Amino acid sequence: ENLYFQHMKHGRVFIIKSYSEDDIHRSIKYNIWCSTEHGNKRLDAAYRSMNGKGPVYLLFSVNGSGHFCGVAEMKSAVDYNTCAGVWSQDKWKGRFDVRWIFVKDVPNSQLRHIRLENNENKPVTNSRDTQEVPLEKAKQVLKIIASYK
Ligand SMILES: CNc1ncnc2c1ncn2[C@@H]1O[C@H](CO)[C@@H](O)[C@H]1O
Repeated sequence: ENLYFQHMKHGRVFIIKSYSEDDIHRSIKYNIWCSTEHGNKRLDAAYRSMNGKGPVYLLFSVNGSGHFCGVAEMKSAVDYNTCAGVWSQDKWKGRFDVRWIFVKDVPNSQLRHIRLENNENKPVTNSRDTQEVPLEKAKQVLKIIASYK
């Protein structure tokens, strides 16, 4: 058995959706990310209120890909004023640090039975960018990702 996540009360987990595989590769390479304005604000608020007493995890998936592609931890607050045009499209304003934990493809079939009570009970696999995941469901997703071979 694996009881590691048991007793973790302090943790917040978000879905990250990307239209670009290039941005995923760049994120892995340089340990940085950027979301939408409203996505950034959501993530920044979670990171800042965590106050270092627990992790903010990010579950990454490319739109239309059929799989999640990995997990990173948010590792800084959002800097809203940074170099433009670093990503595939020039829509993004700002940057924050991340540390990647899993770089592995996990099919949606492996995760589609976990549903989110805060998103109308929809499969976690039908989430939008910066959808937050309740902690108990997040623990379930993490364990499946970690154990997928
Ligand atoms: C660098 N960051 C990013 N790169 C590519 N696509 C992103 C992104 N952040 C969000 N998205 C996607 O683009 C949409 C916003 O235009 C979001 O709902 C996501 O699906």
